[PDB]
Amino acid sequence: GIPEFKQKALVAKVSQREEMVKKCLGELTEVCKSLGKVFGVHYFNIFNTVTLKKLAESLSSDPEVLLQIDGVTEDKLEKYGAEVISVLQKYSEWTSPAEDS
Repeated sequence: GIPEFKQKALVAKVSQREEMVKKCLGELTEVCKSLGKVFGVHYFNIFNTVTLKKLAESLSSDPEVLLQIDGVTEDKLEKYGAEVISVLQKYSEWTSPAEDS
């Protein structure tokens, strides 16, 4: 009934997100490695190249969204999700407008 338009805090469109998704690729790398040394598995064992880019290109920390990722499964989102998403939560705040707390 009462839709919201004109956003809240306008600022850039196709520029800040590009640099945000890239950072996700790096940050996720760390968490991934840390997860391997603990789960007795290799870095690549956590997420594949296609996965790392996915979590970034989207920049959204979601369980269902990250599940549809290439290579990611219910076991990866339930085990690593708690970690990988821990680093993606930040993007969820950067992707959406406004920033209150």
